[PDB]
Amino acid sequence: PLSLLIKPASSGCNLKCTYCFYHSLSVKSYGIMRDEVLESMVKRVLNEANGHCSFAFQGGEPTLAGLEFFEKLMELQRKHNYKNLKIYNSLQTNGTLIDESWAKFLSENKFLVGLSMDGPKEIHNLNRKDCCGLDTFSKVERAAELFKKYKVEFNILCVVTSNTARHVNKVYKYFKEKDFKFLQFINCLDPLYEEKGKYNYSLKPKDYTKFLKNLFDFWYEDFLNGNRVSIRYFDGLLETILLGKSSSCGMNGTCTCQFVVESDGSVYPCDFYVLDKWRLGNIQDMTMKELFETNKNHEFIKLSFKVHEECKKCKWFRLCKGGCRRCRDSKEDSALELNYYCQSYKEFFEYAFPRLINVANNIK
Ligand SMILES: C[S@@+](CC[C@H](N)C(=O)[O-])C[C@H]1O[C@@H](n2cnc3c(N)ncnc32)[C@H](O)[C@@H]1O
Ligand code: SF4
Ligand code: SF4
Ligand code: SF4
Ligand SMILES: [Cl-]
Ligand SMILES: [Cl-]
Repeated sequence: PLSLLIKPASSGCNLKCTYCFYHSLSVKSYGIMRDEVLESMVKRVLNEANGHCSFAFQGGEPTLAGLEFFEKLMELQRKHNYKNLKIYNSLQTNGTLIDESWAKFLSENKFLVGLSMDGPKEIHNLNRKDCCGLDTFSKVERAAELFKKYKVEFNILCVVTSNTARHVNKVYKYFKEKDFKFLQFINCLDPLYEEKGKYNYSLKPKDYTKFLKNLFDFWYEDFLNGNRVSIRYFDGLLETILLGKSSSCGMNGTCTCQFVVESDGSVYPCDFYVLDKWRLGNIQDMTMKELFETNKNHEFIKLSFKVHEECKKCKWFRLCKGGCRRCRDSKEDSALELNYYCQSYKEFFEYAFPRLINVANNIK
C-alpha cells in the first residue's frame, strides 16, 4: 500500500501559532497545489499502489486550498482508481475556516479529521492566535460542534508546551467535558537545530515528565471507573507491550518514508524534514519506488538505525526503543544523540509501568 502526506496549500496559513515552525509567515511556500500536480499525484498513486492507499492533507492550513480543491480530489480519485483500491482520506486542520459546507463534505466523503485544540480557552489562545493576533478558540469549538452535528469522524491534536505541563487538570477536564475521547498529545518541538529550551513555551524534559505523570494519573483513574479515553502515546505503548510493534511512527525506534508532498510536487521523507537536503525528487517525474530508493531516502532512514549506547543498557529499551529520531537530531550533519526526553521516559515508566501492564492485561 502507499501513504502520502500532502500540503495542498503548502506552508500557507491563516494563523501564526507561537511555537509553529511549519507556517510560511516568518518557511518556503509553493502556494496552492495546481490541478495538474494534484492529478499527476493521484493518477500515479492509484496506478502504482497495491491493496490500498492513503492521502493525508496537512500544511500549513490545508483548508486554504478551498473546498473546490477537495471536490476535485474526489473526482480525480474516482477517475483514476481503476484497480478499485480502498482509499483512506484524512485532513489535519486548525478548524477556523470550517463551516457547514466543509463539515458536509468531510462527512459524506468519509475523511478522518484531526482538529488542533490545545485545551480550554486561555490555554489554547496563549499560543494559537491568527495572523492579526486574534484569539481562535471559539472558532475551533465551532468546528468541533459542526463535526458533531454532521457526524465527522475526528480526533484532537493538542501541542504540549510548558504551560500544558502546569495545567494537565484543566486540559484533561476540558476534553472530558466536551466528550472528546480520541486525543493525541504532541510534544512541542523547538525549531530544528536551534538550542533547545529557549522559548517561554519550550517543553523541557522536566516539564514533559510532569505532564506524562499527571496525564497518566487522570487517564488511569478513568480506566478504573470504566471510562475509556484513547490517548495515542499510551495506545502505542500498549501496542508495543502486546504486539512488539506500534502503528505510530516514532515509537518503533527507526524512521519510515512518509512521502510528504509539497504543493509543487516535491517529496520529502518526513513532515519534520521538509528541507532541501532531504528533497527526494518530484512526484510528477518519479515513481514512488524511485523516490523510496533514492540515496537521500536511504540515508534518511539508515541514519535512524543507530542505537545510543545508553539505550543498549536500558531496562526500558524494548518499550521505548529510543523514541522519535526528530528528538535525537541535535545538530545538522551530526550523528544522532540520545533522545532529548530520555529522562522523561525513564521517570514516567518508573511511575506508570505496572499500571500500564494492568491495562494491557485487561484489554487482552
Ligand atoms: C503543522 S499543523 C498543520 C495542520 C493545521 N494547520 C493544524 O494546525 O492542525 C499539524 C500539527 O502540528 C502541530 N505543531 C505545530 N507546531 C508544532 C511544534 N513546534 N511541535 C509539535 N507540534 C507542532 C500543530 O499544532 C498541529 O497539531
Ligand atoms: S494553524 Fe497549524 S500550520 Fe498554521 S500556524 Fe498554527 S499549527 Fe502552524
Ligand atoms: S523523525 Fe520521527 S516521525 Fe519522522 S520518520 Fe523518523 S521516527 Fe517517524
Ligand atoms: S528511556 Fe532513554 S535510555 Fe531508555 S531506551 Fe528510551 S531513550 Fe534510550
Ligand atoms: Cl476565543
Ligand atoms: Cl498522545
